[PDB]
Formats: sequence, structure tokens, C-alpha cells
Amino acid sequence: LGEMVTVLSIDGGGIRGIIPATILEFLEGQLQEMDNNADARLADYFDVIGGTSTGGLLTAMISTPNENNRPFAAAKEIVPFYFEHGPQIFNPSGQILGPKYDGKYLMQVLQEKLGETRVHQALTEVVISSFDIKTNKPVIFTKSNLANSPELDAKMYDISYSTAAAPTYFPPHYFVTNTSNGDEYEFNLVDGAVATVADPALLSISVATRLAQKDPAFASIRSLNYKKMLLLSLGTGTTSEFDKTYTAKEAATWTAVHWMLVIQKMTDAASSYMTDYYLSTAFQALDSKNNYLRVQENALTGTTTEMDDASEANMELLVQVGENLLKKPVSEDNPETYEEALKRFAKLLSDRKKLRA
Repeated sequence: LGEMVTVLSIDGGGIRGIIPATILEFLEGQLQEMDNNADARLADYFDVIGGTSTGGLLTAMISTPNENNRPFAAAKEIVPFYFEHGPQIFNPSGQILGPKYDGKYLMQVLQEKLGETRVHQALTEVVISSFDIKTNKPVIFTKSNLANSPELDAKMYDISYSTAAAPTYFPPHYFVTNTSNGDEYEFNLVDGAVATVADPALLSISVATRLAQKDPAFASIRSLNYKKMLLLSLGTGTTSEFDKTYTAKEAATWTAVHWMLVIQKMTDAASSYMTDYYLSTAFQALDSKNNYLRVQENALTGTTTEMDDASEANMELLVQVGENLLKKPVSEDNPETYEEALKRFAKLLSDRKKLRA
């Protein structure tokens, strides 16, 4: 157990980020309870924390240090963050041209809460995704790879805005860092979901796997031994109910405007199904299916399907979705609930930390 590598991964999903935040409030509460430490934080137990879009916002807030070199936010402060700032982040600009939101409020709250902190200060390994529309490549922010590429030591608010800058919802982000020679290095970034990692769990374990080649703390997973890997992957939900989906017949005459409204919800649901399929395949092949815990809601209904609905009523329904998800089974023909599997996961995180002491 002591040699095991621990990875947390949080999906994108706009305001639906309330669902994994509710799950993480439960998990961090279990850790605090079990280790008799009210200051226990997720970053004290996880070697790697990965997130895309609002999952990346969450990652930045629970891994960025405050003045006492402790995580900026407790997991129970995330849902209040969405209730307080969600309505102003998703306040329509009403501008004729451009995205639905001007992103000014989102930039300001991230600047306020993250200050001048840089990714090299992260209290654990972070994996925050984006897509660069200038270089036409994914740009993944981590602490590792800063040795070879120091221009990647961006500010946490630049990284956090960029990972969530969804095309047609927010404007793309432009910012600059400096290279080893002192030359300027520019970023032209959009949401990590465009990099196909709306679910970044496989990217997170790949970053951990590369680190195993150079960091002794990660040596146990060196040659793909995912038996020594604990992975918690959190979804923001999908839907398969006919009332929210489409037929090929109706879609025959859709123009680019209608397709742009649905293409990202489709690619994000696909990223959830495909990433989970790759990971389940890998963990099952090593008879280590229970090392991978995927907490996902598969029947979102009503207003909860919209990632930018920050109305008080919808946010309250998302808390209920997260609280109900805890009581749901981990799979069909397995009555183990998510709450029970998360208590089991907390116990492993706690025992591993005590083992490394």
C-alpha cells in the first residue's frame, strides 16, 4: 500500500461541477474524521490532481497554496464558490457578436482567489488541460515538464481561465510567460474539452506514468503496474433520456448554428464513455478493477443538463444530484454504493499517508 500512486481526476461540465464538488466534500470530510485532523486536505493524500474546465478550476483551488503553504480551498468551500460566483460567471453579456459570456467576471474571481501564484507552487502534481488555437496543439499544465520547459510556469488564474474557456461560451485567452533565454512565450487557449480531455483521468495517469520514469516516489507504477495505482475519477454527469437527445431524421436539416450548440455536449459525453472504457480495460487486465473508482451520474434530467444554468433552483438540483449519487450503486448487479466505495477509498488514502510517515 505504501508504494501505491494516488491520482484524483475531475471532469469538466460548467456549473455541473457542483456534482464532483459535493462528492469531494464527502471524501475530504471522511479523511478529516478518520485522521482526527479538521485541517486534512485532498492535496495531502493525492500525488496527482487532474481537471479540465470547472474540474481544472477546482484542481487549482485545492492544490494552490495560501500564505501558510496549505491548500487555498477546503473541499466544503467549493459548492459555496459555485452558489456565490456561478450566477455572475454565467451572466449573459447580451453582445450581438462573440460568446455567450464575456469572461470578465470569471477572470476577476480567479485573479482574486488565486493571486500571483504559479503552477510551480502547486502542493501536489496538477494536470490542467487546454488547447492552443495558434500552435494547434493541446497545452497541458503540470509541475513536471517545467524542468525541460520553464515557459510553462504560467499563473494559476491564466491556466484556470484557459481550461474553462469553452468556445461560444467564453472568449479564448491570451497571455505570455518567459523562456530560459528571457524571450516571450505566448498562449492562445481554449477549454481542455477541445483537447478531447473533458474527462482527463487517462491523461492524469499518463502524467503519473511518465513521472515514474524520473521520480522515485512514483517508481511502483514504472512498467504500467496499475495494481499499485489508486484512481478516483469524478464525472459531472451525462444523459441518455430521449427527451434530451436527437434523431438522425430531425438533424438532417440542421445548420452550423444548431450543430455548434450540441457538438461539445456530445464530444464531452463521448470523452466520459471512451476514457472510462480505456481505464476499465487496463485495470481489468491487471485484475485491479477496484483500484479505479469512477463516480458518474448517468441520468441527468430537466435543467441540470445545461452546463451554464447558474439559477439558484438549478444549483440546488445539482447539490441533490451529488447527494443522491452518493447513495447510488457503483454498477448494476453490485449494491456497493458510491458513499461506501468512497469510505473504502478514504481509508486507503489515510493508510497510505500513515505508511509514508
